This record gives sequence, structure tokens and C-alpha cells, in this order.
Amino acid sequence: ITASSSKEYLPDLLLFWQNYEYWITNIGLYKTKQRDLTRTPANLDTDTEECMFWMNYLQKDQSFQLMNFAMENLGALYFGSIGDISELYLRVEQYWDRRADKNHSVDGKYWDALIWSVFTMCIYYMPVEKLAEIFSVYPLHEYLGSNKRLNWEDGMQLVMCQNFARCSLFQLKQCDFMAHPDIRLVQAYLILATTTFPYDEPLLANSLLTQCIHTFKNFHVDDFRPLLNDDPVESIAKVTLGRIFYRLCGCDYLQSGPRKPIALHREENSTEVLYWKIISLDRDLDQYLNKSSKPPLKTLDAIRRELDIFQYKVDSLEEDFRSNNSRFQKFIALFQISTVSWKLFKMYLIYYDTADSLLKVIHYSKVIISLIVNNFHAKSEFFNRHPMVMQTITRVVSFISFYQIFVESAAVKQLLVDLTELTANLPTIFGSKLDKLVYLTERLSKLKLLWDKVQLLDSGDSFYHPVFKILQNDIKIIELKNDEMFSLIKGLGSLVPLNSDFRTIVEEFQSEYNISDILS
Amino acid sequence: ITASSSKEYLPDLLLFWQNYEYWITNIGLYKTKQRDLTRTPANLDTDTEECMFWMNYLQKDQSFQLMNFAMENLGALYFGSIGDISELYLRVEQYWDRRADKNHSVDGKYWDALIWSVFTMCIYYMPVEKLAEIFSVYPLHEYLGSNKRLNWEDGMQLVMCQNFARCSLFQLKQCDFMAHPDIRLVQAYLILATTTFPYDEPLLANSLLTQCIHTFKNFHVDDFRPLLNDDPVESIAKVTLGRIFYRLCGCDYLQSGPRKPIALHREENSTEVLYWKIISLDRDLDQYLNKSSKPPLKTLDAIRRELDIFQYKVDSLEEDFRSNNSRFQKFIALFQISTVSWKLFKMYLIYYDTADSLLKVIHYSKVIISLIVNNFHAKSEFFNRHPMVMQTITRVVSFISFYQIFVESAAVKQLLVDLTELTANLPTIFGSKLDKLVYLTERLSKLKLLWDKVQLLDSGDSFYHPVFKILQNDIKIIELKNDEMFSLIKGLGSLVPLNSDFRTIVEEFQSEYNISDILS
Ligand SMILES: C[As](C)(=O)[O-]
Ligand SMILES: C[As](C)(=O)[O-]
Repeated sequence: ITASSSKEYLPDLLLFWQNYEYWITNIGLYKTKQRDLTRTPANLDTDTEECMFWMNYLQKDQSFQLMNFAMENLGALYFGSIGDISELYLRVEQYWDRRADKNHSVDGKYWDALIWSVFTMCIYYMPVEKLAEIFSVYPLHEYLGSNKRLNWEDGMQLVMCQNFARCSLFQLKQCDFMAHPDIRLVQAYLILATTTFPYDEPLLANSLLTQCIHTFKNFHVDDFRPLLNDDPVESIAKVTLGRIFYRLCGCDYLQSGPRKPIALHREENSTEVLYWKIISLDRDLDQYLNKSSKPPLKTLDAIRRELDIFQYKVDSLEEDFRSNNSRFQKFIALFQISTVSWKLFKMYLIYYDTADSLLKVIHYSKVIISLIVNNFHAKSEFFNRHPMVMQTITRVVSFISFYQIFVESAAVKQLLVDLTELTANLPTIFGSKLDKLVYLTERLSKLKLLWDKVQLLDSGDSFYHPVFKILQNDIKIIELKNDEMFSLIKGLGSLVPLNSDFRTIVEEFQSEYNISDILS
Repeated sequence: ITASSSKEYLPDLLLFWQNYEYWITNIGLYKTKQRDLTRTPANLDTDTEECMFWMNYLQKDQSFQLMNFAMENLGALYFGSIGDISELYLRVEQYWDRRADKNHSVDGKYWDALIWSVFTMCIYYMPVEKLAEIFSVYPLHEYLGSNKRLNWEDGMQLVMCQNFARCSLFQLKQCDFMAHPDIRLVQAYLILATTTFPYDEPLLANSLLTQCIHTFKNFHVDDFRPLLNDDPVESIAKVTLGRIFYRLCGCDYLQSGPRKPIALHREENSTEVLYWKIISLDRDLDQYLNKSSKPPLKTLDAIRRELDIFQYKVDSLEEDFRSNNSRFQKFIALFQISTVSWKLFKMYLIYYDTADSLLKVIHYSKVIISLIVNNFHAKSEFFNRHPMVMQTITRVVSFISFYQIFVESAAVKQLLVDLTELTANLPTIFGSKLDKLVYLTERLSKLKLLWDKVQLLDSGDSFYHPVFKILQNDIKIIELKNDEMFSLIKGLGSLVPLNSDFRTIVEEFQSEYNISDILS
């Protein structure tokens, strides 16, 4: 092993990105939640106490203002799940007609759970200004015991959203949903999944998704196309179930990981078709992240051809600037397609170093930045709260940071500054996940520093560097935090398992920048 | 269509048994529970109130008497799930050490849920005399408001069992089990599944099973064999998980039906191996029940060869009459193997009219009767409470009743009287399911009467008879009660769907003997 100025390490280093992105930026950052059950409080009360307060807090006038907000801005998010929101107003009325009742039917409780999941979505997306005009923060501190000086914009809106989600589940529990499979469970879940709920509670969300898969399959409808011999009411139920199935598929893919072992496997719902096709393209690409095989060039070209077809349909979508439902829909479709585009070219770059790959990568990252920044012109700012922008930004700023470490490029260097800057401006509704991403970004930059300030080595057979070991350790540490063997051993009984300057740099860096800090 | 004395209808009539047995005696009788959600009370309280009483009712001295009973009689039922019961005593101690605590950890609550599922099993199997010596019925009526004149043997033991099951689930809910996957959920379920719980609550049980499948898979252990590089504690956890997996598979098969769409797919645990092999043989056979294809003769012979191998191992099991754990184990293995034997020959008879088939069918039904009657010599009477005897008796008495209708045989005629008699003597712990089976039996007998008192017709192309139509209608009615399209339509909104003397006999019989009466 001697000194080296070689570079035949880069190819395998870019191959290694795929895995890093999967374990660190995806699994570790969003789906890894440490669970020490011996120090976790049980819900003796089963949230009865908590939801007594939140449900009394919400007043009738306010609940209809949440519906109006949904009815006017969020159609692109809820249509696939609940369809037209008009009959849901009747459900809010009935919720209030029965709010005083001492006896409720499971049926009624399912509708309540559903509208409450909608209220949750509403709280999650509503601009803090509109939220302030409707609700008073003080009754919250009054009950929570939090600082009365903290306002809605200080993390209180996120707290109200998280509790509205909890009460939506509380009402499902009052339905004894496990003994009464109903399509409303899937619909409620679908609506909660438009928020960061699946990120706040990955295991709970994965269990709930499994229940939705069970609920769906429980209908035994494998063909959603209306049949001549069908009662129109039955044809409508199947077209609706079909849209739900596809939104479900969307969640199934987004919640993929070791903690989610069970897999699902015209006009406005022509958009529903477009939304699924774009996500399936995203899946077709990211399936290679944790795989060791390389996608064949001809496979990427095939995906590219479909991408151009969908980019055309996405661009043919007329967006009515007067209608905010239309605008959000355009933004969502445009962002999804750019994300898939960014990924396609990242893979062309990484696997085949294809001509123009980097240029394309730079361009779709800017398109992505541009789309987010375009909403900073308020009345659309809340569009940026969509979980997809957090996911997309995470992949982009992380890969660029990593690419910046090994490859010299002023264009990429400037892109990183813009990316780093935009990240800091993302909606605070993304909570601690946003701080963790900022942290992950600084750590990667600090990792570039180290790469510069230390000489690469070569045993003539393999290369060596502290940065390599550290990156390799990151994946190992997060893989280990996802091994359930430990919780298995702890659940079965009281048995407990027993079993160079280069090493000083690795440990030094890690105790200063613990990768475990991106976890939950 | 003219009169007929033909008999070339029997072959297809026996083929038709397979389906009848699947839909009527299996799906309809044990896995069909009508659910009108608009008239079903929600659990606003989430069982808090109910389990406050039951958990205070059970006293420490009594809880250890349940463990002793389990430790002394039920090892064959719980070993595969919880292994050796010795460390579970420590858990009962801890349950009492913390019974007064106002704060509990999720970990502690999981152990509580587990021992309570065990208490449930205990109540389900304990001889009413031993139960009476331990508990006082009066505090129950006092709280339930039921007739104070009703004693333990009057359906009160079954009520205490059903509520112990409810509180076992109540404590799992306090664990927020969906957010904390733990092997104890599977183990608790496994223990509850040794009782009739899965029959009382088919949908809830199927949802819980789905959660166990998710919990299991969540460990990502596909190989249970200990490895050289393994920590002994880790090797032990895998051997244990392996036994759990197989017991699970057992439940997965037993709970098969349209309401369970998600599928799992040395010494004392050498018995565990034997238990699974015999059940998989049972599955290999009954998979043809609702299939239209016929099992190839060579396939039945293959199953027969394995059956003789296992019948030898089952017979090589030494049973210590001094040890009741040993005796129950012998009974269980002997009963399972006879059940599989009975089914093998029923299929030889039905599909190929094989030589001696009927004789063999008659003999294994007597072996089966004999095994149950053999326990009426008390101190083993409670062995008959095993869900398997209810299932097996159901298949036997039903097929014999049906066979008695079309084929003349004094031997079978006497067997039906003995079967009909034994049914009436089965443990009352089987509740309303027992009355429904007795009812189904009378209906089939009344159906023989009708067959005798009415002439068969022949259109020269097909045969006709009221009995045929009625039997065909039974399957159709139960298939319809298992179509979830109705509940789908009701969950999505307010839309509601619109869409001869021979016919007088069919309707006459049905309004007098409604097949729907075997449902729950
Ligand atoms: C227009 As293209 C995404 O095939 O370069
Ligand atoms: C001894 As045999 C069950 O093959 O007849």
C-alpha cells in the first residue's frame, strides 16, 4: 500500500452511492424509529383523555372552515381516496348532530374517523395565517403546559396536526376496526398519508397499511372495470375502489423497507392514472438502489421513452391560475415527473457515464428548485409542505453533496450552495426531519473537507481512505439499527446476548458527527 | 323430463359434496359473522370499563392456580407458542408487583397481555368442578346483571373465558401494539387460538392473524437452523421463532377463507414437527374442497404413504398415564391423524370409489368417536374441548348425514345414530356452535325424508329434485353472505343498489329450515 493519485475507484464509488442513498437518506432518515419498550409508556388511557380535549377544542364553525379549505385547495390530494368531497359535508353535519349522543354506532364512528383524518390533512396544509385567523393557540398551552409564548408558527401547528391524527385513529379504535373491516379505514389512512404522519410513526403507519391491504383484499375485487351486467351503484363502487387501490399502491411503495414486509404487489381519474404511472416509473428506477445488479442501458432508455410521453401529458394539463385545486395538481404532477427525470439521469451518470448525464442531472435539480421557489409567491407556499418535496430534496442535496466530495465541478459546486440554501427555507411543518436533513448535509460537506485534508492510499489491489470507511460504517450502523433480532431476543425472555492514524481519524470524525443523529 | 330410477347422478353428487362441506360446514358455520354496522355499538370506552372489573375479579391466589393447571395439563397446546412455562411464573409475580402502579411500560404490558392470554386458555380448558372450587360465580351476575341462579356449568364459564380474551387484547391495545411490533403479540394470539376465540370472532381473529404475519415477517428470519457463527442466545431465539412460525402456519390454514386474504404461505419440538406434518397433510387434502379439479389417484396414494409413516411415529409416542400433559399430547396427535385418515378415505370414496373406501371411512369415524368417548372417563374429559374435535365431528356427522340421504347402508345408518348421539354429548363450552351443528344435522336428516317422499325426475339430459335445488341454494346463500360488495357500497356513501309444485316444495322446506340459521 503506497500513495496514489489514481481515479479508477470512482466507478465503484458511484455504484456505492445507490446503497448509501437507500440506507441513509431513505431508511435511516424516515423509517428508523428506535424503540426501547422498557422505557416507553403504555397507553393505559388509550388516548381517551387526550382526544377528549382535542375533540372539544374543535368547534363546528371551525370544522366547516377546514372543509372549505380542503374543498378549495386539496382536491389533487384527496380525490383518489374519497372522491368528490361534497357528500362529506353531510357527514360533518351528522358528526355534530351526534356529538352529544351517549351512544354511537360503528357506522357513524367510521364517518367521524374519516372526516377527522380530513381535518388532520387540512391542519397540515393550511397556511399559518389562515390557521391563526381560525384558531386560538392559548387553549392548547393551557392544556399541554407548553410555553404560552409559543405561537402557531413555532411548531404548534405541527403539534395540533399530530394530535388530530391521533384522534382520527382513536375514533377508528372506537369502531373496533379489526372486527369490522370497512373501506373507510383505508380512506382515512389515505388521507392521513398525505401528511408526514407516515414519517412521524413509521411502524404504526406500516401496521395500518398492512390492515388496509387486508381490508382491500377482503373485498375480492380484482377487476375495477364496470360490467354490462352490473348495477350502476356496483359499477361506481368498483371504479372508486380502483382509485383507492392505486393510491394505496402509491403508499405501499413509499413505505417500502425492512419494516414493511407485507406488500400490496376518463377525466379527473385520468389524472389518477397519470399519478400512478409516474410513481411506478419512480419505483422502476429506485428498485436498483439496494440491488447489486445494474439496470441495463436499454431498460433506462425504455423508461426514458415513457417519461417523455408522460412529460407531454403532464405539460398538456391546463392549469387554471384562478383555481387553486388546478394549480396544486399541476405542481404535484410537474414535481413528480422532474423527480423521476432527475433520478433517471443520475442513474445514466452513475451506471454508464452517459453523454450529457451530468448536464441533465444539473438541469432537473434546478427545475426542482425552481418549482419550489415558484411557490414562495404565497397562496401556493403551502404546496411545498407536500411530503414529496422533502423526499425529493433529500435525495438531491444528498447525492450532490456526495458527488461534490469526489468530482470537481464549479457548476455542481454552485448547485450545492443553492440546494443547501433552499433546504433551509423549506416549510417548518417538516419538523425535526428538516433539522436532520440539514445536519446530514453539513456532515457530508465536512466529509469533503476530510477528503481534501488527507491523502488517498492504494494497496495496488484496493484503495483506502478514512472517508471510505466512515461512509461504509454509516450503512452498517443503520443496517444494525434495523435488525429486529434484538427486539426478538428481548421479547422472548430475560436472556441477553454476549457477543494506525487511519483508525483515529475515522473514530474522531464519527464521535463528532454521529450518523445515528439522523435517526428517530 | 320423465320419471327415473337411474343412479348415474351419484358421482356428480359426491363431487358436489366437496363444495358443500367447504361452504356450509366450514365457512358458514365458523367463519361467517353478519355485521350491520348501523346497529352495532361502538366501543367508546374501548373496553376500559369491562376489563376494570375482570382484572380486579381475578385474585393472585387464583392466577397461580390457573398457571399450575396449565403447567400440569396443557403443555401440548402452549409449548409451540411460549415454550417452557417456567419463566412465565416470574411474569405473573411481576404482574402483581406492578398491579398497583399508576405507570406501566409497554414491555411490562406485553408480558401482562401474554399471561392473560394464558389465563384465558386455562379458563377454556379447566373442568367445571376445578373451576368451581376456585372462583365464585356471584360477583359476575352482580356486575353483568345476569340471572343469579345461573352457575358455571350454565354457560358462565364460557362467558368468563370470552371476557378474559377481551382483556388480553385490551392490554395489547394499551401497548399500542401496532406501533411496537413484538413477538409477544404472536405468542398471545397463539395461546388465544387454542380456544374457540377464532370462531367467536372470525374477522377480529383474521385481522390479528394478519398482524402476527406482519410481526413475524418483520424479523426477517427465513432460516431457523442455528449457525456456527451464532451467539447461543441468538440460536435459541431462532429455534423458538421457528416453532412459533409453524404453529402460526397451523392457524393460517385453519382460518382460511374469503375473510382471510393475506396468507403466511430434537425432542418436544420433534412433536412440534409431527403436529405440523399432520396438519399439512390435512391441508394437502382439503385444498380440493372448493376446487373443481380432482386429486390424482397417485396423489392420494402419496399422501397415504406419508400418513402411514406418521401413524407409526404417532403410535410410537409413549404416553405416561400418570402425566396428563403426556396423555393430552397423545390424544391430540391420535385425533389429528385419524381426522386426516377419515378425510383421505372420504376422498378415495368420492373421487374414485376405491375398493374398501367406505369400510375405511366407517372405521376412522369410529376411531374418532372412540377417542372422544374414551375421555368421558373424567380427568381427561376436558380434552374434548379442543377446537379440533368440534371441527372434525362437524365434517364427519355432516358427510355421513348427506351420504345417508342417497346411499342405502345399515352400517352407515347406525354410524349416523352414534354420531348424532355423540354430538349431543360434546362439551357445552362449544356454545351456540354446538346447537348450530345439531341443527344442521337435523336439517340434513329432514332432507333425507324429503328425498324419500318425492320422486326423482330426468329430462334425459339432467336429473331434478327439490333436495338438489335446496342443497344448491344453501351454498349460494352462504356465498352471498360472504360477498363484501354490500359493505363496500355502504361504506362509500349513501347510494343503495336496486337490482310448479317443485318450487313450492323448495320454498316450503327453506322457510321451515333456513340454512341462514347456522350463521353468526
Ligand atoms: C427529452 As429527454 C427526458 O428523453 O432527454
Ligand atoms: C394402513 As392404510 C391408512 O395405507 O390403509
